[PDB]
Amino acid sequence: GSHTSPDVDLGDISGINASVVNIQKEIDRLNEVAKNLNESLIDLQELGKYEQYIK
Amino acid sequence: GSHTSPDVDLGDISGINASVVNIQKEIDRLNEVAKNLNESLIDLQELGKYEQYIK
Amino acid sequence: GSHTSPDVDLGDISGINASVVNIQKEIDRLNEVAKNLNESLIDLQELGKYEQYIK
Repeated sequence: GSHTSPDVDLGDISGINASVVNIQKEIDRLNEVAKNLNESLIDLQELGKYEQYIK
Repeated sequence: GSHTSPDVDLGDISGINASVVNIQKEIDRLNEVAKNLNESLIDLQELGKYEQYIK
Repeated sequence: GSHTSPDVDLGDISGINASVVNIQKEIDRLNEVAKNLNESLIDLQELGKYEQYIK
């Protein structure tokens, strides 16, 4: 009875684990977002290719 | 005097909490970045709609 | 012999440190992704500027 230790909750004290996974899936949301964006950009790429063939 | 325990700093040993919030706000920075990007893409969408009406 | 404490591994219990750095470099991957996207958008910006000068 002297040197006692409290409850060491490593899985609770953190609480960021759920955040890590969330943030991960978040970027994936943007990664795909850029993909869709990139698509519209494929349009402009063609818009200035043949679409502008008229002169 | 035998089984002693050191200082268990759960809020210090981590040090990632500040990083989690930072990374979170970071994606938000990109999420909005895609939004602005998406805007320019709205342009190309119209560029090939009426803008190319000339033939 | 009474109040004993187990092995408190703060650097092991976490295991998210490697994830934090990974996610960080991940966004950077998108940040640059938006940059390249933004580029194609510079095109559409010009596509509707002089490219459409024809009427």
